[PDB]
Amino acid sequence: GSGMDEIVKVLSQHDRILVVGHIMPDGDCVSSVLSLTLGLEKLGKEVKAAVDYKIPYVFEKFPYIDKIEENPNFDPELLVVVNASSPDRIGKFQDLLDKVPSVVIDHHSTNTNFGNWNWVDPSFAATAQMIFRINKALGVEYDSNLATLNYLGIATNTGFFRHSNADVRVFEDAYKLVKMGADAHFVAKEILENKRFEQFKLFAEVLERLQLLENGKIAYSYIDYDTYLRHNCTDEDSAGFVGELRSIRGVEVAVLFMEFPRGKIHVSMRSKDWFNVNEVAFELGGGGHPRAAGVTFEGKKIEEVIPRVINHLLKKFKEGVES
Ligand SMILES: [Cl-]
Ligand SMILES: [Cl-]
Repeated sequence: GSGMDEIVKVLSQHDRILVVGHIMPDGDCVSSVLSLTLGLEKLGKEVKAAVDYKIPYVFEKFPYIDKIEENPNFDPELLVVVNASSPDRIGKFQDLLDKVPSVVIDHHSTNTNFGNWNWVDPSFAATAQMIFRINKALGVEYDSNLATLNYLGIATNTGFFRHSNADVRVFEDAYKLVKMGADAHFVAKEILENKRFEQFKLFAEVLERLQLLENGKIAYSYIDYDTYLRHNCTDEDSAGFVGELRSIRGVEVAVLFMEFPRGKIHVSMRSKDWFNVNEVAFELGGGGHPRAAGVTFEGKKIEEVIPRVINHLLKKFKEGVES
């Protein structure tokens, strides 16, 4: 599809821009939305930012977080959708795709290329890294606030420099941003040192349901909808739980099944050394990365999804072991 140079040209040609992120926004969504919005505003453009979803509490102290609106009153010339793989992921703003020329910028290999112009590069760990390069190509100069906001998505999507994607390019980008004043400690404190007591109790439920398979190489658990309700939690509160299960010594693949809301089952998969969970996810209707992937089902009992997913995982695991 289009490369960065074409996207930079299109952005340079329009001065009234609506930047839209996806529902259930994460660090890379917030980082990409705000870094692009503020970068474009430094070029003098009139820019609003929007997400059709509540912003998670861990973002509440971030500079300019209030710039992300739920109901922008705005007549944009250009819609720029960041970090969203498909039109359904941007909620009510998908209606604008029929009316406003659109740019898509994303790192997800599952992106449906739904914009008029699309720059999709799955070699980046974070869409925020693509925004960083676009801002530089446009001539934007960062201050510490913009550096912090752009650092956020690189940090969150690499697990704060822990996952397999924490490579030279990630460390180069992070060093550049920290040199420009990015507050790495602030970002870690707000994202990671903000636990609710209810989250400890919710993870205790996960451990109570934990099952090991294949001589300890596979671990899985689940959170049904009533269990979220019992602890005054949503699927916001189980973020990172599946990584805790992968962190068990000897576990190669961890899987967590999450029902929220009723009958919506999200399956999060993580692997350690060799098992390609993106292949298992894709075969089930989802996708992702070799070490972290997922799939989402609508209209199914958690009791039906769990054994079907575990069955396919076990068959793929046995096939993988046989060299
Ligand atoms: Cl990775
Ligand atoms: Cl995780």
